Amino acid sequence: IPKPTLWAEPDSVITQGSPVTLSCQGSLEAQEYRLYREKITRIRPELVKNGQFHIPSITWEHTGRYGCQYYSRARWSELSDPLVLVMTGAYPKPTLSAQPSPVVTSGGRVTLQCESQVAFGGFILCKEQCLNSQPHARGSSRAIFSVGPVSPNRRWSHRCYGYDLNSPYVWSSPSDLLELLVPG
Repeated sequence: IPKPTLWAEPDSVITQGSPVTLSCQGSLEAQEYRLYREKITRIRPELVKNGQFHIPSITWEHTGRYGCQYYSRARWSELSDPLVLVMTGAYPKPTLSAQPSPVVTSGGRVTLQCESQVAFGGFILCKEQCLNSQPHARGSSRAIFSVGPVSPNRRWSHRCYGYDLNSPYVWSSPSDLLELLVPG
């Protein structure tokens, strides 16, 4: 009856040609699990062991939006909330900078800019929680993101990525980390 939960361990953002487990968690009385991917495709039965889909080496093809259901008490459950599985590392890293400065006054805001030598369809900023930038169908070499208000009691560590609009779950190698200083 109750919709299952679908999660990824370590995370749902995975560095490339690497591995991760997708876990569909339903009733203890589940008789069968089915896992689907939209880029629906069905993840082969032999791959899903008790609702667990452990992955060997990720790829353009494994990235995308997953949902799972299980059967119990003569019903298929509803589909789980979608789990978005992203692979990183497919393109050269962009550069991440703070405009005007990564030193930010407590309660203030800053703009972080992601810039690339090769044009990308869009950019992603993640706090180490990711945000994408406006799409450009012809592509752009930079995106900007507003961050804050920043507090002195939290860490503000970000990386950015580029991606192609036709494969949005496949991202560049991450930019170098950028951390903000809130002076105290």
